Parts: sequence; C-alpha cells; structure tokens
Amino acid sequence: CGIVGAIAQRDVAEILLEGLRRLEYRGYDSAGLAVVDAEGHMTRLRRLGKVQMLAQAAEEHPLHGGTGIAHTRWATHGEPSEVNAHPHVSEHIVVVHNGIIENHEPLREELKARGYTFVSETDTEVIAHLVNWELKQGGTLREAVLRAIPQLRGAYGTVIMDSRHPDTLLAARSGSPLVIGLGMGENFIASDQLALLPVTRRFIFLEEGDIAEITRRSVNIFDKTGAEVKRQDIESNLQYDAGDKGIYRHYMQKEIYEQPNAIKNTLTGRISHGQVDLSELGPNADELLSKVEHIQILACGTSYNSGMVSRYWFESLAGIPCDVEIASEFRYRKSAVRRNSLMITLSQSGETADTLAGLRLSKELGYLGSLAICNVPGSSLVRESDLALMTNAGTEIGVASTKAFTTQLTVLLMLVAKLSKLKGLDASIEHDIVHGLQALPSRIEQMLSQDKRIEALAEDFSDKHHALFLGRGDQYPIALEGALKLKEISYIHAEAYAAGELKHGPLALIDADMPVIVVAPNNELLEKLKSNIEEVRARGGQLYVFADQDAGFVSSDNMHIIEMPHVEEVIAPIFYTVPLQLLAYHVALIKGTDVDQPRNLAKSVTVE
Amino acid sequence: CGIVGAIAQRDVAEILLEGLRRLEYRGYDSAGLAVVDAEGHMTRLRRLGKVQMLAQAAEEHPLHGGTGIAHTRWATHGEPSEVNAHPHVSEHIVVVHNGIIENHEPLREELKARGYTFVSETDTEVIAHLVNWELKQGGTLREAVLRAIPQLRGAYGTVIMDSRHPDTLLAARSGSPLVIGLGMGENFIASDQLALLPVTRRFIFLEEGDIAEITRRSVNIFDKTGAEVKRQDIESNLQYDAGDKGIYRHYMQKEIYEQPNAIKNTLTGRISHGQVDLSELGPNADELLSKVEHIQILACGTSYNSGMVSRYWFESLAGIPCDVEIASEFRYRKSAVRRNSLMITLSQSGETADTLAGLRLSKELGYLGSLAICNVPGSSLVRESDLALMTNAGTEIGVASTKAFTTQLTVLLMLVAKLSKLKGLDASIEHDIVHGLQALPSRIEQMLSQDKRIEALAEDFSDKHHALFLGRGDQYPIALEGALKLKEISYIHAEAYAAGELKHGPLALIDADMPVIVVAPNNELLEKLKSNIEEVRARGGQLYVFADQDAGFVSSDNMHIIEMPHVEEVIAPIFYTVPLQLLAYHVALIKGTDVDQPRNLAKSVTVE
Ligand SMILES: O=C(CO)[C@@H](O)[C@H](O)[C@H](O)COP(=O)(O)O
Ligand SMILES: O=C(CO)[C@@H](O)[C@H](O)[C@H](O)COP(=O)(O)O
Repeated sequence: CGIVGAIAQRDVAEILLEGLRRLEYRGYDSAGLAVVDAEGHMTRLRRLGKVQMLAQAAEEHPLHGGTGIAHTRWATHGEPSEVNAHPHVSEHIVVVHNGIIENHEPLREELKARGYTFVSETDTEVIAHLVNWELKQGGTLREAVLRAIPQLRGAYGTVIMDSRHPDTLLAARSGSPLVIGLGMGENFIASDQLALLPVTRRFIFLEEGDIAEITRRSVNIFDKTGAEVKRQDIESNLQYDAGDKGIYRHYMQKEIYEQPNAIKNTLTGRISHGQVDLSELGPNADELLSKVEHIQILACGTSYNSGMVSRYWFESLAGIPCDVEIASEFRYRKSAVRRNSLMITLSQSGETADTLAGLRLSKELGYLGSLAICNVPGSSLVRESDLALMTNAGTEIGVASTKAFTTQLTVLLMLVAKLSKLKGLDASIEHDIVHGLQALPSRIEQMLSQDKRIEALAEDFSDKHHALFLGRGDQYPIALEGALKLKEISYIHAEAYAAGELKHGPLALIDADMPVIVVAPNNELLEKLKSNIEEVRARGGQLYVFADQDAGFVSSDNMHIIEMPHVEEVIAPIFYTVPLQLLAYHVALIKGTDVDQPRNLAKSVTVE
Repeated sequence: CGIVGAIAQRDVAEILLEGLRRLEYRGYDSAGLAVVDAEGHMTRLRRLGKVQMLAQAAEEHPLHGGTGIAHTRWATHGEPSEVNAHPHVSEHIVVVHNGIIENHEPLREELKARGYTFVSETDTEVIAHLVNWELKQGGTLREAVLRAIPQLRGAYGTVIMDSRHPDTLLAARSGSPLVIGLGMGENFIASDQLALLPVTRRFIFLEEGDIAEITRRSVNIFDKTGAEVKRQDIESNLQYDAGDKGIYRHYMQKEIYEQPNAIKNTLTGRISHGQVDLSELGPNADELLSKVEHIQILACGTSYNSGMVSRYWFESLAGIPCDVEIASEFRYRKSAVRRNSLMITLSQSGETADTLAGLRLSKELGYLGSLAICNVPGSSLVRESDLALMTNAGTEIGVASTKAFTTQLTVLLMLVAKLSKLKGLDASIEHDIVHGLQALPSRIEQMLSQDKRIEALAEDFSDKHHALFLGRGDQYPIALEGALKLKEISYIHAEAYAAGELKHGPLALIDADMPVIVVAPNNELLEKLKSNIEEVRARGGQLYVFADQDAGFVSSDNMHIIEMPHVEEVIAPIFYTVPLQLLAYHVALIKGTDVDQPRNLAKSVTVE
C-alpha cells in the first residue's frame, strides 16, 4: 500500500493525489484522503477503484486546507470495500497505515469494552480508536501517540492527525517504511520518496522505532521513549524521471526497453581486464565467501525464477551445491542446515515479507552468512544481510518485473565468476563469463529489434485461453518466467514444464488448440529438446519456437519459428527471457488487459 | 510398448491378441501381429488405434498358424501411422522390437547402399533388413542373428521370425525386458509375463546379452558369443487376478480401492513392537545408511511428487538435508555432489529411462550408495541399486499411478524412521511414525467411504476447463499430485501452487469461473493457509476445501467444504491424496475421458 501526508500553507489535496498516483502500483483496489482546513473542518473522501476514482470525486467536491493524509491500497482480506478504505477515524482522530498490527484482536476487544464502535475490521481503525483513547485525558497528540505505540505490536507505518489541531501531524515508523520530505515552510511524509518527488528532493528517512512530530516549520523525531534523536536529511538519489513513462505507453514497456542500459549500470565498476570486481563487498567478504560449501537461495515469484537459473550456474561453473526454495515454504519448515551454507536472498524491492522472514530465520539457524541481491538501496534485506550486491536497474514500477529479473541474473553470474576464482577453478570460467557480460547489453539491444515479429505473433493468442512453455537445463527456469509473465498480465492460463516431464502425464493436455512456447538455444540439449517438441507436434500442438538461427528448425503449419541471433551460451538464459517478456506484453495488449496493474494484484508483497 | 510371441501346435492368433490386450496399457496408439502357417504362408495385419481395432480386423480375416509375433505401441515420433506399426518385414524376415537402436542412422545408410528400400523410419525395419542381409549367404536364422546383434547398439528387445522356416523364433534381450513362457509342447515370449498368464505360469527371464532360439519343443539360450548358458525357469509370483478388473469398471478405480490392502502389504514384516524393521536390507546396510549426510532423490512425474513430500519428512524428522529433482533435468546437468550423499530413486516400474540414467550417472559421480524404492521385483533400478525396498503394491495397470504413490510414501516414512534411529534422535520420532503407519490402512479405508460426496462434487467440473490446487508445507506436493491426476485423465487444465505463491502473480488467474481445490489438515499451517484461501475467495474463486472436521471452515456459495475425518499428522499427506485421486477419477467420468488409457500417453516411459 502507499501513504502520503502533507502539512503546508497551500492547499495539499492535489499534492496528496499526485502522491497516490505515484504509489498506485503498490495497491490500486481503493484509495482515500482526508484534508483539514485551518478552521478544523475536516473533509474525508474514499473511493473503491484506482486513484482516478478518488481524483474524479475530489474534482466534484474540492477539499480545501493545508493539512492532510491519503492512502491507496492492495485489499487482501475480503472483497475490497469503501467502508474499509483509509483513512479511518475516531471522531477527531484520522489515521492511515501500512503493514500489520499483529495484536489487532486483543486491542480491539479492549476498545470495544471501553465503548468504541467499530465500523470496519481494519487495523487502521484499531490505531484510530486507541489514539482517541490515549487523548481522552486531554494531552498533546504527540503525548498520546507515545503512549499508543508501545501497545501496538507488529510491522507497520502510520500517520495520524487530530482535526481539532491541524497544525501538527504524527507519524511512527515500526516495521514499515516512512520518509519525510522537507519543503520550504511545508513538510510532507510518504511511505516512499517516489510520491514526494514533484514538491521536494530533500528527505529524512525514519529508522525503526522513530516517532515524528511534523509541522509546517519543524520536524522533531523522537525514539522509542520520548527522547529526541538526530536524523540527517539528504538529497534524493532517484532519477528525475522516476515514475514518468516518458514516450512509453506502459511502465512495463519502458522497463523492458531500458534493459540494455540497466544491465550496463549493473556492470559499472564491476568488470576489469577480463575479470569480475566485487571489491565493493569489502575486506572481510573474501574470507567468508571462501568458506562457502553450499548456497541456499531464497526468493518469491520472478526473483525465485532467477535463483533457479543460477542454480545451474553455481553447480556447473563454480561446482558449489546450490538449492533454491520459495520463501513462503522455507520460512515455516524445520530445515536441515548444510555445513558452511551461504544464504542468498533475491528481491527487487528488498521488502518482500516472506523473503525477509527467511533471512531472519537463517540467522537463528546458524548459516555462514547472508548476501542480499537487491534493487533498492537501504531496504530491509539489504540492511539485515551481511553482504549486499545492488542491481542498479533503477526504479521499477511495472507490477510485473522485467529489468529486475535480468539485472538479477547479471549479478548472479558475477558472483558465480567470483566463487569460481575463490575456489581455484579453471581461469577460463571467469573469462568466459566476463566475455558474456561484456556483450550482454548489445545482445539485448539486438533482441529488442525482434519486437515487431513478436508483436505480429501475439495476434494468434487472441482467441487462446491456455499456453504451455517448455525449456530444458538452464532455459527451463526461463520457461517458468515466461509462463509467469504471460499468465500474470494477459490472464491466459500459461504453464511451464521442463520439456522432459510431458510424457509422465502433462502431454494429455495437448490438442489442436494448445499453443506451446519453447526457448531453443543452439547448445548440447538442442537434440534432446527437439525430441520433446516433436512429441508435442505429433499430438496437434501449435509450436512457437524461439530458436537460434542455426538450430535447424523447419517452419510449418503448426511450427512457428522465431529465429534468434547467436549468443554466448553463458548469457543465453538472460537473452532468451527478452522475447518472452515482449510476447507477454503484446498478448496483454491484444487481450486489452491492464499491463502495468494486472487485476487481483499490486507490486511487492510486503505483508505476508 | 508390448511384445508377444508364440510358437505352438495350435493356432496362436488369439493368444497373441490376448497378450496385446494385457500389454495395452504400455502403448495403445497402434498394434499388429504376423502369423505363419505350417506352409510358410505368412499373414500380417496392422491397425492404428487400440488393440480392439486389430482384433476386429483379425475377426474379418482370420489368421491360421502356429507361429507368430505381435506388438502394441506408444507412438512417440511423428503422428502414429499404420505404415510404422509393427511387425516390420524384409521379405521373409518379420520383426517386432522394444527400446531403441541408438545407431539407427549409420546402419540405415549402409543398408540403403546395399540395396534395401525403407518403407518406414522405424528402428524395427533396420533390424529386419539387417537380419535379411545376414541370412543372404544362406545360414540358419540363429547364425544370422548372432552376426546381427553385435552391429546393433542401444537398449532394446527384439523377436525375429523367418516365414520360410516357421519352426523357430529368435529373440535377443539387449537393454529391454524379454521373458519366455514355457508351455507343454509350445513356448511363448513377451516383454512382460503379464501377457502370458492365460496360457502359462512358468517363466524364464532372459538376462541382458541373451539370445534365445525357441521351438515348440525347445528353448536354447546363448550368450554374447555363441555359447549356451543355463537359465532357470520359475513359477510366476504375480497374482492370478493380474490384469483382470474384477468387479471394477476401471483399473485405476480398482487400484484406488486396493490402497488399504496394498499399504498393509507394504507394511508386512516391517513393523515390530512400535519400531520399524528394515533388516531385509542386510548386514552391511546400516553401516552405509549411518554415514549418510545428504539425500538426493531422483524420480519422474508422480514418483517425483512422493519424493517431494518426503523431503519435508527427511529434513524435519530425521534432520537430513534432502534434495529432490526430476530425472530428465538431473541426468544432463553437471552437478555438485554433496559429501556422503545417498541416491534414492523412486519408480513404480523400475524401468523409467531418465530415472535409470540418473542412477547410472550417480555411480560415476561418486555418491555414497544408491537405494531403490520400486514396485517391480527384478527391474533395472532394483538390480543396479546397492539397496532396494520394494513397495509390494501389486501390479499396477492404470496409466495414472494411485497405489504406487501412496505405497511409495509409506516406505519413505519407514526409511525416515530408520534414519532418525541411526542418527540417535528422539525415540518418539520413530514411535509416532510407527503409530501413523499402523493406523494408515484403516484411515485409508475410512477416506474411501467419502467417495459418494466426492462423486457428487465432480458434477460441478462438467463445464470447467481449468482448476488450481493449493497446499502448504508437506501438503504442497499433495496439491501437485492432485493437479497432475486431474489434468492427466480429465484434460482440465489443472495447476498446483504452494499457497504462498499466488500474490506474486498467479492470483491474476482467479475469476468467478476458476475452481480452486485445497487440502487443509488441522496443523500449524492451517491459519496461514486460511489466509490464502480468503485471498482467492475475495477475487471470486470457487473453493473446494478438503478440510479436517475441526478446521472451522464455514461453508457458503463459493466455499464447498468436504469434511475429513481426523488423521495422524505424520500420515496426513498420504490420507489427503486419496480424495484427490477420487475427484480426478469422478471428473474424468463426467468428462467421458478414457480414465485408464488417457490420450497422448501410455504407462511407463522406458525410452527417453
Ligand atoms: O514481479 C513479479 C511477477 O512478475 C513477482 O513474482 C515478484 O518477483 C515477487 O513478488 C518478488 O518480489 P521482490 O522480492 O522481487 O520485490
Ligand atoms: O503415473 C504417473 C502419472 O500419474 C507418471 O507421472 C509416473 O509416475 C512416471 O511416469 C514415473 O513412472 P515410474 O518411474 O514410477 O515407473
């Protein structure tokens, strides 16, 4: 979800709306804002649907005033409803929050029994009634919030307002991000600096436990207790472009086309003279990485798929045992820890709840250390890991990851090179990987010029409701990732298989209507994969084969061959992802689906 | 595929047909037979389709004579065609074969260049033209076959006939099973004794390299060279019932209902006084199993799914690191071998080509040892493993495994108990597992009495083309197995997910038409799973929850709760499989699909 707050001299409603538009990719099931004018007349508006529903409403009933808070949300529990939309109130108290109040249930009973009525089942109302109760003796809002916060347990961020005293906002960071934007004679707050770029580039990042008292002219941050702490303001490092689509129709589209440049940025400072350079990790990292006998990778969704590709690399190239597991399963099992095991999390956001819970469990279980591969500076996974290797792909706004996945593989391959060197293996392994990486942005630039043939193919998917994706070896998780892209944004029921598994049952699914998408680099598995493709064609499947130009496939009625330029084997999985990203994009366009904000979802699963 | 041969005084055509009916589950894309009368007039008949197509043809054109061979086949390459149906000929030579002639291609060119014409691309014709060439100087058929066999490389079984001399059949076992049935004044051969039960129970199992010269009155087996070897005939140990359906409409149905009795048979001799007893493994097995620090399980399809369940058991109960991998991916990767690693294959048939290739690779890679868990005495995996633990489930004929899967889990759980004892862990782990196992046939008998409610539910799937299955923890591979059953035999596009993965993309698939099947034991993951189910319901999914009676689910419009009796947690995955087997069965009935012989498949993938 996304939180924006604002305390200014000028009206803030437009600012709060522009803030929600920018955080929309985090939840687009509902949104609301509440604005108090200097006279304390508070106007609250809440709508079901995308932020535009709220903006439209606001245009009919405009909201005057300098103080306000706003929210946009991914509704998990129950069908989304306007009754549950934020902000929530308790008379004069008004509240928005992100994250979770773990002890929702006892606090609720206790407030009920003190005489409160609950209009919703949200945690937000719990926080509202509680602060109302804390104020009932008559102190300052800050005083009540200091009393209130210790009674709340869980991982959450909240902004709180007393409409009787529109001069001050209170915010409390306790598990979920909050950041204050510093203006001139006005201040703002948000769950992500991205929402505040249009009015300020100067930010104070609250640390866990911080409570902030914010007026037009002052920012006072206090610790756990009531003691003031010092927090440095800094200049934004995000791009000025941020959540602008530029010439692109979709964020996803932009992010697919940005991949050559994002990859270059992932590589900056990290390749030198035919070798990989990960000295940014510092003068104790080699000692650690040198002791690694086993790698455990933990991730969700597309970040799990890149870990699955790298497993083939780590075992075959660095000779290191590597397991990859989805984090929602790992975090609850009673696992057997390998000797000398490195925990690697992959996460674009660095905030995914299950991945984060895996990392926290791993400390307790005695792994050797942990390495974060992350796209977000200063996210939870980065600060709680022993080591971090940032992807440098830039902000990613498309709910479906494209550039995050391919820059993750780039970094994995670097770490494969580094480990192969620390183990004293053939120097050629590192050389060949570095040759790969060095060609990679140009190879991707070159694959993107196949976009028009893929766009033409996508029209065939117009009447389709199913698809199968097939790959073998290190291309098998590339099939997984293409099937996930396709089903997530076009809603075709796409399913991936390692090609060797069909004759054990799934081949029953093939009839004359089933399209089957395959990635076919010209490598030692080509003949084995060709056999699989023939098994599919023999039962009437419609084949779409992205194959190397010299693979020798013969095009026909049910065999559509999209010829691919040559590529270094070591980077072949990254290259073959690109056509599947384009195909998913184009099919979604044909289907008329919301490519950037697919239904039932939002980006980054930060609450379990 | 399935091979039958016969050399008798009486007509053999009916016998050869009855033989193919019994081997049909091995391939039902085409079949053929060739029969020579005492005058050497040879009649060959071949039909596309199930064996009944051939039998019907035979009823129109009956085939007299005492000598013949027959085949039924799973067509892999190309659309099945009558031109490719076996037997194949080269004038007077007639041949059927199973397996693969790896050097098909050079032998073919060489025969072409000697003047042969090829009517098909089958390996069978290669063998036929080659034996024709070997006879062209004029020796005995046996002589030519001894010259021919060394020129063939690969894993295959073949029976060969010269219609000019109907007095003798030649067969050669070189990688694929052959067995001779001994009659009285007549002999038979088949690729599996199951085909010969109706005329004999006395068998000679050929060993690899064996060449057999078979007449009405004699069986001479020769080794690699021309030297005679001794092979003992034995009495069949299969059940008299074998490939009879009895009162059951389908083999699959029978095999589902047999599970309590099959499980009892898996347990016989192996539980004693609250402890597991695996002393059948012998007086060097404990030494081995005692050194195990890591377990690698290799299997395909449903046998991979049982390995995935046991991974949760091995790590959480015996504290042993366990990886599970599909064998088609394992056999071609350059893997990193763990120290002290036990290779475990799971296979009903004991002959699955990829699983077998994994086991063979593991010898070469230096694992500690290998353990086969198999349903077939004397199959390849059993004889090439260091240790074997048979499931004792009895012959399984349904192309889709039911009893094989559940008896595999039973044996896995026993081995978990044994390892937990060898490691000196809490004695209660073994006790609780043995309490589980001891209740298990009755718990299964009790689940089978829920069949009528499941049959009623299945009618809802009549208009459905998709389904999702959800599970967490050790029930997650139970969802995988239920989705595989459903898609294999009903052709609904069923897909399994660990419940925690939906919000990372797959939840986009949920609309008002999607049925979602969930297994919900009353265990520590119930509340976490309930959250997932609510996420699905909130977007309009149709929930089918097989839940413990005390799980507290509330039934409604899109929430169908099938209440399950209580069960011991340790056996909960085995118990919750049963309702998904029944549901798949009943949905297939509603859809009017061939439950026992699903399209595009056959049972056991014995050629890659
Ligand atoms: O982007 C997608 C789908 O295309 C998601 O599957 C994620 O990859 C995921 O939810 C993990 O998120 P991060 O941990 O990478 O932030
Ligand atoms: O029965 C099924 C499908 O329900 C197959 O997926 C197999 O389990 C498989 O082909 C492995 O065969 P076996 O190795 O167990 O003989």
